[PDB]
Amino acid sequence: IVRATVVQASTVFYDTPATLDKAERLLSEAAENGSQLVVFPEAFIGGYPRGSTFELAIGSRTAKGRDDFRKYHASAIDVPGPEVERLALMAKKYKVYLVMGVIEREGYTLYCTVLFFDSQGLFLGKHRKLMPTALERCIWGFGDGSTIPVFDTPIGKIGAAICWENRMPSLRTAMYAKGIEIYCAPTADSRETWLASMTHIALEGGCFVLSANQFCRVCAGGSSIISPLGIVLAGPNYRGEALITADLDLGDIARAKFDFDVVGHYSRPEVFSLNIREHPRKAVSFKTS
Amino acid sequence: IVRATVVQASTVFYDTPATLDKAERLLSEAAENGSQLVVFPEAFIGGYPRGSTFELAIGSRTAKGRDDFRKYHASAIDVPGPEVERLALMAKKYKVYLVMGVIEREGYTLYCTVLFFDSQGLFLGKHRKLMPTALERCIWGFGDGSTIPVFDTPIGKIGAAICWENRMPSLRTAMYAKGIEIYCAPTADSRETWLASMTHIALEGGCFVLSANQFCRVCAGGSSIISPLGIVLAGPNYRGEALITADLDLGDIARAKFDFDVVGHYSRPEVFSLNIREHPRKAVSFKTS
Amino acid sequence: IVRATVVQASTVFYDTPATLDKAERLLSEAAENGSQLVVFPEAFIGGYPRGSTFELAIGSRTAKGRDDFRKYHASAIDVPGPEVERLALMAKKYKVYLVMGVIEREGYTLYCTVLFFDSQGLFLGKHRKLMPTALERCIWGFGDGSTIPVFDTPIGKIGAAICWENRMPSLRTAMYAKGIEIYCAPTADSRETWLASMTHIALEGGCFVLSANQFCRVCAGGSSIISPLGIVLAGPNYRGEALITADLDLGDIARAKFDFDVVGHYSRPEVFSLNIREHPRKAVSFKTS
Amino acid sequence: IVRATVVQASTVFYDTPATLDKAERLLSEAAENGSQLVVFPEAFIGGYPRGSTFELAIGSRTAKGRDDFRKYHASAIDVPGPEVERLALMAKKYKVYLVMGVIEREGYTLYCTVLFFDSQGLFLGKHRKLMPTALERCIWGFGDGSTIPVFDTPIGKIGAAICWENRMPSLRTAMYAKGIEIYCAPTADSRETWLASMTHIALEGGCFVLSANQFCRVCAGGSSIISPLGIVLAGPNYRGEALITADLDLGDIARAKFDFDVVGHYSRPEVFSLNIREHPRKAVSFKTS
Amino acid sequence: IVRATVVQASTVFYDTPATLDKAERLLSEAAENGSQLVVFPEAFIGGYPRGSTFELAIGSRTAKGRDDFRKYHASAIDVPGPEVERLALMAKKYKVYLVMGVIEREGYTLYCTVLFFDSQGLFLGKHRKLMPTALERCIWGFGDGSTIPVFDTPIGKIGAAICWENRMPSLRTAMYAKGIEIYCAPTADSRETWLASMTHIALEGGCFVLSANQFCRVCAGGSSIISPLGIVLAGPNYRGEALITADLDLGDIARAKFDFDVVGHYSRPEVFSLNIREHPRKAVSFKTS
Amino acid sequence: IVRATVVQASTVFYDTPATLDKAERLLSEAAENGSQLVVFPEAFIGGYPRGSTFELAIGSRTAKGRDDFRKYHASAIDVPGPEVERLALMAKKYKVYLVMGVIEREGYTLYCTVLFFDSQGLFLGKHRKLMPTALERCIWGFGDGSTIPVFDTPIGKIGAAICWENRMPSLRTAMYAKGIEIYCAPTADSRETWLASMTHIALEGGCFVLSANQFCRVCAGGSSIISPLGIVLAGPNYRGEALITADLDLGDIARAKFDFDVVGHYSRPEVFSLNIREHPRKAVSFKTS
Repeated sequence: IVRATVVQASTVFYDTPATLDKAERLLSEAAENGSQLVVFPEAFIGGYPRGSTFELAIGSRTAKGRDDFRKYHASAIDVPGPEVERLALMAKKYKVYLVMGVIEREGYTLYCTVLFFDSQGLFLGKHRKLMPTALERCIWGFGDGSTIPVFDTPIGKIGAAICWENRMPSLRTAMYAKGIEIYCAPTADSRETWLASMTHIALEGGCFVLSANQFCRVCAGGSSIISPLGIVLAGPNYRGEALITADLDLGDIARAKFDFDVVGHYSRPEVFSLNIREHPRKAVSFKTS
Repeated sequence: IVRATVVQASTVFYDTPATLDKAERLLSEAAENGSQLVVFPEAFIGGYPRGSTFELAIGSRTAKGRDDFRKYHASAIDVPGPEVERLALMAKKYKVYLVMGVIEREGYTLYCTVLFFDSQGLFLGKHRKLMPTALERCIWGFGDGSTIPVFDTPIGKIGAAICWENRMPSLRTAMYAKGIEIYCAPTADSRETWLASMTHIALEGGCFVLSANQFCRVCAGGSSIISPLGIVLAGPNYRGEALITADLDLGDIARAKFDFDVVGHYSRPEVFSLNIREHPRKAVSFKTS
Repeated sequence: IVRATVVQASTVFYDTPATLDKAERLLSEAAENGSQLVVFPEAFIGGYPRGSTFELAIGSRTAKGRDDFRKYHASAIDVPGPEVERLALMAKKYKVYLVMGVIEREGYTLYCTVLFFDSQGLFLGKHRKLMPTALERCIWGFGDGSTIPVFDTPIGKIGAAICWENRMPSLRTAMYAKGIEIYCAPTADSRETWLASMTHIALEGGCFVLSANQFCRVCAGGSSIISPLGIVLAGPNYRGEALITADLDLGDIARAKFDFDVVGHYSRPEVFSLNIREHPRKAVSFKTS
Repeated sequence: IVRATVVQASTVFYDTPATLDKAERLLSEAAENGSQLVVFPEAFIGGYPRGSTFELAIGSRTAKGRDDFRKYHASAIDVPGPEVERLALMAKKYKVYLVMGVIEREGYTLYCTVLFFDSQGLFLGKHRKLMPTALERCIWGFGDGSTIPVFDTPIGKIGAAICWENRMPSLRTAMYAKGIEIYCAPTADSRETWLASMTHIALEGGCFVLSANQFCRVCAGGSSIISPLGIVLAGPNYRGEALITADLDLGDIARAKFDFDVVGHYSRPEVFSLNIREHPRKAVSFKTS
Repeated sequence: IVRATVVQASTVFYDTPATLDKAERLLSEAAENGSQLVVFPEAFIGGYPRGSTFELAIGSRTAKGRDDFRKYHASAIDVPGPEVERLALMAKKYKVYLVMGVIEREGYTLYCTVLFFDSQGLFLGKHRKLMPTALERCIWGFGDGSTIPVFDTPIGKIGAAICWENRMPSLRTAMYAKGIEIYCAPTADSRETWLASMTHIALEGGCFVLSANQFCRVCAGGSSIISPLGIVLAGPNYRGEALITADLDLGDIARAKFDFDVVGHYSRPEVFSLNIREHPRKAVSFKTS
Repeated sequence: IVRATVVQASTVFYDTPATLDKAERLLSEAAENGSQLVVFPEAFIGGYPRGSTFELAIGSRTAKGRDDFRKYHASAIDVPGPEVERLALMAKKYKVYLVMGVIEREGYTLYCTVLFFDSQGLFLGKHRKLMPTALERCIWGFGDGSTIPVFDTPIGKIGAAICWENRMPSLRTAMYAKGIEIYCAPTADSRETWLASMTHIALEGGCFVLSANQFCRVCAGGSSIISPLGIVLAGPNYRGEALITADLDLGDIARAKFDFDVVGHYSRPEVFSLNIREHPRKAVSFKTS
């Protein structure tokens, strides 16, 4: 039996070493009640530009989109670097597992990735975003196949997905085949749609769906946590920003997969068959001796 | 622009020529307000045995399960036969499209299939059930791959699925690749779970999800109809049995697939790939000359 | 020795059977002076929405973007269909080679492709666009690798590329390895940049670069034709819309590849090496017997 | 923000310790206005024999080509030696970065290389020429793969290329993958061709293209400097020989890679892939103990 | 014991189907005295442009070099094609082994290759030239490593080399390690130098050196044949053009390798060691499925 | 410009302090005409036993081979000792460079080495023979790899080789990689073969080949000197024994390496590669402290 928390705070959107101590004080306030797993929302460190359009008509490209883009580009981080060593030292002080939604750069690009940290201050890996949704295609980049993680821990197996990757059927049945039972999912929207779209994943899976959204000033996001029977433990807190905690019974999965049981004993292999091509493909590959 | 109805009535569960005139009077009452498409619930003609256990412990097989099974077996139909000619003559009198959830027999077996009829009294085809859920495995049979239909009509393309086939990800992304925009789904359960599980399909698709459940005496089923933006047109009528009608705007799909757009321009073919084996496999195959 | 023409006219942007007779009267006026190859601009049949933004902020998705998208979606064509049979019958009447920049649909998507037709009314093939540039990612789709053509004719080998595919180095050195010497390139921009960017391709290649742009009311596009020595035959006509013709000496290529000579005898294979993966990848693949 | 200069002077073509004080007085005159980076043309120290043919018919080899070749061979330098110590002491006196186009010897051969020097009088490295163009194959040699530099400085990353290496697509997309943003390119030709061929590199890249050519008596070379938006800062000075200066805004690159963005987020790795073999290969390799 | 012939005739240098019947009448006149192996000189089919300079100063590139190059380019062949089928049918009529020095094209390039044919009309392979000498670098191309042949026959093992590949030490000790005992060597020069340079190869080897040169009007070439003891069988015929024949004793090799014996029992492997990298490297490599 | 001499005299074959004053009087007669470099033949001091067989059948070993071997063994020298101090004092009297072909002993063995002396009476080094030819294997020994010299002088770089080491290709391309331009080569044979075998080395190299042979009573050896263009300066003097002199133009090498140019810019490093293992290996190695 473990217990996990989600947060709902917002970033200051500029001056990225100043939005890193908010993470420290929230991590300490989430530490003082004996928690074990902390989930941060989407695009927490880099900042999520809401409402801005960058003045892109069809290819007009006015002068006041370029300066806006460089002011947004100068406030991103890069891995591994000085901004992940401090997070490793943050999670190294005591025992907690840490996920974090950051925005990284790689040679004048922007990838909306997510990070993973264990209780011993190691760096497990990262999961980039597969495809940005509608207008984020203009400013962000596409992830490859060699990124989808397993990340087995002594409290279970944890995975992640971002805003509208949870609507694909093929990515979810590729997560289910690796054995996910704690399924984190940050996002950046706030509708009645989202709770009804997460109840289906919590029923189709068997995993404790653990979402997180931010609250700024208005797009009042509501985070929650859902049992694998369809029972909301902690409700959709639209009432300001706060901390949300609940406990997780890991024996409520083998009693929940008695009815449905995806990629085992349903999902007839005699008619359906899937295959995922997972290659680290890169454009230019130097080879020396 | 079309308009479609669902019904919520129950069968008398025995004496199957007597439960066929209820269908006639409901079809006439659904005709008198200018409807165009009528959907009947799961296992309407054959009857759905609720609560019965047939006394199956592990293989004890007491004497009062066999007589119960033969009394249930003697009240099923077979296609094509005298019970589908009357339904073709029923839909042939005026202009309406007809789906129907029956229970067929094929050599001392039971298949929980669904039927399709056009406005001219023809027999389009049928869709058997892929896999029964938990206890229906004891009494019913498994469907093959060569059954999933397209069934293009001059009002659109209509498909179907049964109780817990709507939770598979692979079957839904096999329905989406054929171009479904009117997605009927009968069922035999009544929870808060079911409305939240259909909102996800109506959002992931772009299809007018049109469910149907029965009401008997208690398992008060609630049928509805959901827009492809996540807007319930007619609510979950738990208040007795009645008729439910709404209209369908077919221009609300090309404006709804601007955001998400499954198996087109999402669903990266460079990493994921699916293939469905659709063969008519049978055990014994006689060949003559 | 052949001679080829480019056009500079614009479409009426709506009611796509009405913009198809402008093509007929321009094709006849380009026929009456003994031409042999006619090139039409980018997005001629489907229409190129200039200046419109569809109101996409970050994911706000107001109501007046959806109706704008469906009014744009209802004015596209699909191949093969009734709109390419008329173009085949158009090019079948007399002897001319025909390229054409259309916009096709494939299941509520939009691909900005280009077509090819011979002198006998056959359908050679098509070349979809690899990646749309900045804001066209929101509304259009991505092409695959199994599309890049050779299309050998008895007047030479002709290829094509679209607006900002001509800036990639890898795609141009994949075109050069197949033996292109007549290199059509429609576009949708009008700067001093574009003439200086085509002179480099005409020098790096050895191919008669033959561009085409449209003129509407203002984005006064200028089409031209460039010798493989860097000598502009017909200038950048910014003076309204008109027809532009010149003749092509096919013996001015073997005398032009005496100096530079790309993928032969330059481009050291002992240090550089390229490989193109050209597979027809699709998401769902039905297989029967 | 840095500022850089190019020169346009010519050598005296013989007596190579006498053409080294012209470099001193030009370096001092370029020092007195607060410059930071000085670029010298192609083959400045060794001399570039223009118009001479050496009497090579097909292999006739008359007597008056051998004495001409030895008089040209006796006026070359060798690295490291007494001619680079004086250049290091020249750049060591004050703070300036120095590139220089020399001609080196290595055992009765001639390599047309280029040199690099920092502000502290160190020797960073050198970049030999990959392949000479047409007639220089008779007298010069070929470079290997283990020579292409990165050379990161505290004012950016600087690279180089020579006369007709800038027309290869593979070498430029091998320079782009290492992160070049100041792209020096000496040459030895003077056409209208060259400005139109450098505008394409400045647009395809994002780098401040900084060319240099010489002026002797006539082949009036014209050097320039081009912004990464396609805006010529200092024009093609055909009016005698002079000094040319401009300033460089390093924030005009992250605002310029918002549209195109080569080897990031364009250049689809799922279809194209490149690999460069970078080995120091030599004919005879002695090994001892 | 075999017997072999060399020829000394010249080509008409233009109209390449007319210089192919001279080969027929010489092949018949060499057939009528019971010969078994016929060797033709360097660049026999394509023609060897002697004395022409193409007006290449340093990169001036006057107009009367381009037309000269295209008139030379239009008189070359390509393998496999219609010009090697006739040579296979020529050698297929009776029993003779055939080598032939042609000039091939491969996409506006020129490779000075050599061909091989057996007694049954098959096509064994080809040997391109490794590096052209001084001025032929301007017009011809470089061969790769995956071309050096063995070509075992029932009369021995035959190899080949071209004009100044016979002066390299590494290529000859790569030929010796494969077991060459009949070593053909066409050329295009006529000095006292050449006989003294072939006596050394015939002594260092053990192979019957069998050279061939052409005679036109003056560069009076002289072909010969040398025993592996240093004994000229047929002298350097400077007296016009004619046929030259001699017989070959294959037992004069195992009695000749009693003294010297290269890559066996000399050539100390404890101090010297060689390795040849033999890879088929090409610039662009398409891969499909 | 230097000038060098070779001698052609013979030894008295016994009583080795008596054959050392012949060297003195020949060195003085070669001094009196202003020479600068004197070359002595193979096995001058120790004596070269011609025609003797030592009665070695297969291993019969008669008594009159042992006394013949000890009478030959008692007339050899050892380095460094009393016989090289007198030669150093001989070359120390005036300015001349001295090479000398001696026979040394090392613990009842015989090595056919060659010596080197400068103008100041120093001892530069020695070059033992790699492998004796046919019958000299019975009486002489094998040299190792750590012996091949460079020996740079202020008149150039001088090297050496002995009788049939000049036929190996690997040893000559190991001499060429160190920069030899004066290539001494004593021998002990007299054929027409030898002049034709040295013309190839003088052409393949660029070095003034300077051979020397002895004349006794008949094996009339003929020494010569060959320009690096293939022009014999002083002919093959078969007319008794005498002194042979000529002058050497060191500017006739950089004009001679314009055509061919071995281990530079020919000898493709991308396909061929050589490596020489140069270790001082000895059987028993005492180590103390």
